[PDB]
Amino acid sequence: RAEDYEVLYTIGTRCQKIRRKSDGKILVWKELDYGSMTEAEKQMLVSEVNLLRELKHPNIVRYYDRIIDRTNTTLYIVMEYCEGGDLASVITKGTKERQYLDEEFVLRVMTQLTLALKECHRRLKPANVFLDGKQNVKLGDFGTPYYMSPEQMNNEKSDIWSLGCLLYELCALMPPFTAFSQKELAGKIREGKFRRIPYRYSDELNEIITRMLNLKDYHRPSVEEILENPLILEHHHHHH
Ligand SMILES: CN(C)CCCNS(=O)(=O)c1cccc(Nc2nc(OCC3CCCCC3)c3[nH]cnc3n2)c1
Repeated sequence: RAEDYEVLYTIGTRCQKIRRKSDGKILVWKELDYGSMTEAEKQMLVSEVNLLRELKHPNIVRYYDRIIDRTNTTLYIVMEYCEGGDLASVITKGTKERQYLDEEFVLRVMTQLTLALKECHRRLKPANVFLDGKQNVKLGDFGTPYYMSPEQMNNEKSDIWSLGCLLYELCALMPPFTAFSQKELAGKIREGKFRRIPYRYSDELNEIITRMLNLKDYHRPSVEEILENPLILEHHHHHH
């Protein structure tokens, strides 16, 4: 079945951009080497991939297929290609070009990732968030821990904290809590103090990101409360 696809190139490490021969459809696959995975593990692997095969949602990276080649003892997980790359590169680009992201773009990310989470909760970091060709935002996969919530370090509201951190970093081009060591990082996170996002961003956007970064999980907004915010409009949602 791997022969049904042509590898175009390796995106990163392997994650490869591929083309399906039957119709030219562009995809990616992740090549997993199960050559050392014991018989006991391979069950934990199969169930994991089958639950990854559960989420059909426009803001979640879509799973298409799984391929085994016992030749190289290699499993290929085939999924949607996201042409716009990851948010980390967008943050990098902004930093290097000394240019803050548009509030409209930040609102799109907030809206569509909240909907992804809403779906995940029913059934998080910049390198795991992808853009497609039409501004749409996609959650994938669904060493200093910049986004670790205070309760996790001492819960659906923990995801809200993490979304708060990501949106903050999209606005400020830096995370809300920074430190040279983990113990210092933990100190800062527990104190819950951070600079306002840049002043080009509205008080309203600052307020919701700040609410997501409340020290108390029960004071952070739910996904439903986030989506009720008057900032969030139809054009911020996914569009085919
Ligand atoms: C931190 N950043 C600098 C990352 C490195 C820089 N490349 S990049 O910015 O992601 C980039 C550029 C152009 C297209 C795409 N499209 C894409 N990439 C995936 O995974 C990449 C993989 C992530 C983990 C480690 C290895 C790489 C996809 N997975 C499912 N659909 C995918 N679509 C990505």
